[PDB]
Amino acid sequence: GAMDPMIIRGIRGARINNEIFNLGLKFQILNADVVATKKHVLHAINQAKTKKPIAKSFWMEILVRASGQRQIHEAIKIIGAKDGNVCLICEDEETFRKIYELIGGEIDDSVLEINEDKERLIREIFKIRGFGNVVERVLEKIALIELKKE
Repeated sequence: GAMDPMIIRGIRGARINNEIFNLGLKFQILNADVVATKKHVLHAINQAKTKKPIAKSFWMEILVRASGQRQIHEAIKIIGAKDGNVCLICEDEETFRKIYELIGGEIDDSVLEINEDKERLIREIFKIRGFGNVVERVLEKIALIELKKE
């Protein structure tokens, strides 16, 4: 399966500003309110590595995969970055530290571990018929077209 390849971290109180993008480093930030777990995000990265559909860039592709294969604009509206409870996607711990400086919040990995509140809203934006574990269910729906739950 996976061993958390990239660095996905959960931060709460992280005020998203335009300066985070001006460092031109390798990062993506999506909504931690709609996330199942790290397994959801790292999977979407892994989809961008194997299949290139129609997206602008690699990190801009990741955000579209996690929503059931979308486009940059749509996926930003649905599961894009917003201030407060937000999901950090990075390659290097130094780059994660860089972005952390500009956003400024508290690290709480529990926003990336799934609960009943995430469960009911997750079925709204992703629209999945499935009970049990939401982590497995979101991957099944988004990766069904992607030709592999990997």
